Amino acid sequence: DSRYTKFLTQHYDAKPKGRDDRYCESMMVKRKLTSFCKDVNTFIHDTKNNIKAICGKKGSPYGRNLRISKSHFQVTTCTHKGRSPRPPCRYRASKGFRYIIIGCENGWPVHFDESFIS
Amino acid sequence: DSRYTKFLTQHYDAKPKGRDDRYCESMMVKRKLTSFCKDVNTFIHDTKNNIKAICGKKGSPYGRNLRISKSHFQVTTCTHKGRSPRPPCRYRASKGFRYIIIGCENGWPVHFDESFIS
Ligand SMILES: [Zn+2]
Ligand SMILES: [Zn+2]
Repeated sequence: DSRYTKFLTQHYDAKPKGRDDRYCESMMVKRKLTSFCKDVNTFIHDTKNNIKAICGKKGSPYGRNLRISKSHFQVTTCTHKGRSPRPPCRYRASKGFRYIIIGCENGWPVHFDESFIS
Repeated sequence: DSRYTKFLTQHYDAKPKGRDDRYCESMMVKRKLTSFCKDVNTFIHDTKNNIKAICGKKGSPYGRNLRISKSHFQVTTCTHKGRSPRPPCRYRASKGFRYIIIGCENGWPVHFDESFIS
């Protein structure tokens, strides 16, 4: 599954190396998100099985093509902190344990909604 | 100023047409931010003079190359709400009146920091 694999590349990191700003700066490069300095990207620290389950009965519909998780997930959200959109890109990390919203297609996670949840 | 003009294209809208989801969807296209569905982008509803002043004495240093405004600004933050990164792109709007963080170069606004402020 192409879109599922792309989602994993962008958002899945089961054993994160530190969850700090350096982690974000390294991972944004390693996962190919710095062609321009992408402003927001969240890495999820949990199993692929648990993330995928959000697209089934362990998620709730959250408007068209979105599902919100019924369970909290450990996450690290990387946000751009520089003045230039050209790499190298500087990031701040924000750790969280919260419900997450994902875009689903035919039972598979294909996107991560990066908007604010409170 | 090329980078200043780019900033204005991306972030300046003095008389916004409605500040709702449709506003976001229209403006993200009009301001050329939907080649892929950019996940977050804020439009500022104030004068160019007031925004620029953030890069001077009406801002405070907020870490390298960033300044936080001393005054609140009316803003509409557009966030992607779809499962696909390919246009057409669907958005939600979030209106705010808050301090804003911008990236400055030689006294000119050149970037908008899209991270969470509380
Ligand atoms: Zn940026
Ligand atoms: Zn998106």
